[PDB]
Amino acid sequence: GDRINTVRGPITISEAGFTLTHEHICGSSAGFLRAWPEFFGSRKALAEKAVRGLRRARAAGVRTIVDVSTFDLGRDVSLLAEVSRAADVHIVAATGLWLDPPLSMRLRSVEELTQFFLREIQYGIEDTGIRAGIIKVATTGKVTPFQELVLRAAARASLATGVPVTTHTAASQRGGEQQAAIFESEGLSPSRVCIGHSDDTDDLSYLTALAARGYLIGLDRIPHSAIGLEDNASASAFMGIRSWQTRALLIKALIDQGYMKQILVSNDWLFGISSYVTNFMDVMDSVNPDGMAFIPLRVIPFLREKGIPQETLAGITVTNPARFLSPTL
Amino acid sequence: GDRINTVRGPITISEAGFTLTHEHICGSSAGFLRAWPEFFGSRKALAEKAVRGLRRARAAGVRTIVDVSTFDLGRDVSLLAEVSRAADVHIVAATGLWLDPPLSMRLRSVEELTQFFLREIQYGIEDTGIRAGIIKVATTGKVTPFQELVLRAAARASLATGVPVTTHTAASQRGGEQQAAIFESEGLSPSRVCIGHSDDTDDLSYLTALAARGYLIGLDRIPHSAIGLEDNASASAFMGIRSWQTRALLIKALIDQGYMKQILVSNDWLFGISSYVTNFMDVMDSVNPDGMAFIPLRVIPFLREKGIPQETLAGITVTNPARFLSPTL
Ligand SMILES: C[As](C)(=O)[O-]
Ligand SMILES: C[As](C)(=O)[O-]
Ligand SMILES: [Zn+2]
Ligand SMILES: [Zn+2]
Ligand SMILES: [Zn+2]
Ligand SMILES: [Zn+2]
Repeated sequence: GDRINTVRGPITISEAGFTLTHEHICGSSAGFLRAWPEFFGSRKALAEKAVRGLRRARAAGVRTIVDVSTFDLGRDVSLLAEVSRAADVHIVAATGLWLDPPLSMRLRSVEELTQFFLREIQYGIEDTGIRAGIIKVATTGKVTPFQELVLRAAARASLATGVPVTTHTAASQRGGEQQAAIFESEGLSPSRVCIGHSDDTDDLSYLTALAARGYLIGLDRIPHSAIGLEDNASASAFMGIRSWQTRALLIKALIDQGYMKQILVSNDWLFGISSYVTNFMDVMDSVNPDGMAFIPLRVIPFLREKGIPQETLAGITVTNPARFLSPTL
Repeated sequence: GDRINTVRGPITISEAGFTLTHEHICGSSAGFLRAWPEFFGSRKALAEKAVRGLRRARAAGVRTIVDVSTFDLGRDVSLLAEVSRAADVHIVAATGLWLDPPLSMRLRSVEELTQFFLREIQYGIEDTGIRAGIIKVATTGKVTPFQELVLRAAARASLATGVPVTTHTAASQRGGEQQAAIFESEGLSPSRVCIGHSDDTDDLSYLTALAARGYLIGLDRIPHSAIGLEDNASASAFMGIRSWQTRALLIKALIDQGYMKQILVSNDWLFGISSYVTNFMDVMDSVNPDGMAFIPLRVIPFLREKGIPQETLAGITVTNPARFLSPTL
C-alpha cells in the first residue's frame, strides 16, 4: 500500500511531503454549491480563492492536504480536482458521513452505508472516477444509534481497503473514547484511526491514553480562536476562546510524553463555508489571515522556539501523515 | 401573463392539458442520486422506469405533471428534462423546501431563502437554465420557526414572480390553517396557494372553510392506501388505513359545496424513493400498480359513475391547473 488516491489520481506516498491532514476547500451541504453558488459570490470566485490560498500554503512548504469534507458536508470533488491542479497541491478526498446526513442517508443500514463508503473508495465519487483516500466520520459526545452505524460501516470499509479513518469529536466530552470502543469492536486497528479536533481540550490524560493505544491524535484546529471576539457569540461558539498557542502547546505536550509518532497537525481551514452563520468566512479570515499556511508559518517556528528538534517536526508533518494515509491491511 | 415554465422551456396554457399538480419523478435527498445512483439500481434504470410510467400516464390522457420535488427532496432537473423529452410529457419543476433541509439551508434568513427561491424561478436551477414554475413548502402541523421562514420566503418569491405556492400539510392536525395565516400576513392571495395532502383527513368542515377563503385544495394522495394490513411498521404509518374511494369521495363532497374550481387532484406518486425504508418503492407499486395513471384510470371513472359530469372533471383536471400555474399578480 505505497500508493494513495488523490483527486488527480494515484500518487506514490513519497510524493505527499508536508501534508495537512484535516482541511476543507469548502464547508457546505450536499447539492448546495451547485444549487446556490452565488452564496459564495460565485463558483468561480470560490475556486479562485482556494487556488490563491493553496498556492500560498505551497509557498510555505505544504505539498498535500486532506480534504475531509464528506457527502453531507457538500464535498464537490470536481471543485477539489480543479483547484488541486491550478494550485499544484495534492488533495486527498474523503468518503464517510459528517453530522448532517439527509433522510436518504439516515435511514440506511450498516450494510448499505458500508457499500456506499466502498463505492467512493473502490469505484469513484459520483461519476468523476475520483477515489477517496480516507473515511471521515463524526459523532456527538454520546454516539447516536445512526452514528454508531456510520462508525461500524467506516471500520468495515477500512478493513476491506486499508484506507484510514479520521473523526470529528467533541473533545471537551472526551468523544474519542466511545469512538475507539466501537472501532475496536469491529476489529479495526487503532493505527488506522485519527481521533480529530483533539486540540479542543487540555485534558492530557485523555489524549495520552488514546495515543498509548496506538490512535493517531488530530490536533487540527490550531488557528481557531475567538479571543478578542468574545462579544460575537457565534465566533466563540465555533472557535472557542483558547489561544492558538494554547492549542499548539499540546503538540509539545504530546512530544514530551513520547508520542511524537501519534501526532497529526492541521488548520481545519476552508475557503468558503455555508454550514454556519452568514459571512463567517470573513470572521475566520479576520482571525487567521495566513489561512492554511498557519501551520508552517506560525506553529512550526513556535515549536522550534520551544526547543523541539527539526527532525521531530519533520516526522510529524511528513512521516506521520504518510504512514497514516498509506493503505495498510 | 401566459407562459408556464417547464423543464423543456416555456409552454402556453393551452399546451398544458390534463395536468397532475402534485407528483415526483424521484423522492430522494440533495446530492443523493448523483452520489449513489446504484441505490436505485442505476440512473439509467430509474430513468427508463420513469419514461415508461410517464408514457402510460400519457396514454391515459395526462399531458403535464408538476414535479414538486424541492432541492432537499433531491430534485435532479437534468433527470426531469431527460424523461420529459423521452416520454413527451411536460414537467413543471419546483423550488422551495420540504421537510429535510440541510444545515446550509436551516441557518439561512428569510431574506436569503427568498433569494434562493427567486434564483430558481428567475434565473434557473443549478447551471441548467431550467426555471421552476412552482414553489413547494412543507410544515408538520405546528409550524416550526424555520418552517415559518420558508413559508414567508415562498410568499415573497410568489409575490415577486406570480408563480403559485403548493404545500404539504399534516391534514390530521389541520395544518393548513397555520399556513394560511402566515401567507395572508404576507399579503399573498389564497388563489395563489394550494393546501396539499388535504385528502389525508375526513374533516370536511376544515377543507370547506379553507376553500371558502379562496384556497386551492390539493387532494393529491388518493392512491395512498395501506388497507388490509395492520402489521406494516412503515406502510401503515406512511399511507394510512382509509380506502381510496373514501379519499376520492372528498372530491365529490367539495364539488357539491360548489367549490369545483378550487379542487386540484393528483397521485403524489414517484418512480424511485430513497427517503424512506429500503425497497419502499416495491411496497408502493404493489399497492398502486397504476402509478400516476391512477387518477385518470381509476378516480375519474369513479367520479363519473357517482354522477359527476364530464365538463366538471375537465374543469378540475385541465382548467384549474392552468389557472393555478399561469403566473399571475
Ligand atoms: C466541518 As468542521 C468545522 O466540524 O471541521
Ligand atoms: C415526498 As412526500 C411522501 O412528502 O409527498
Ligand atoms: Zn469537524
Ligand atoms: Zn473539518
Ligand atoms: Zn408531502
Ligand atoms: Zn409529494
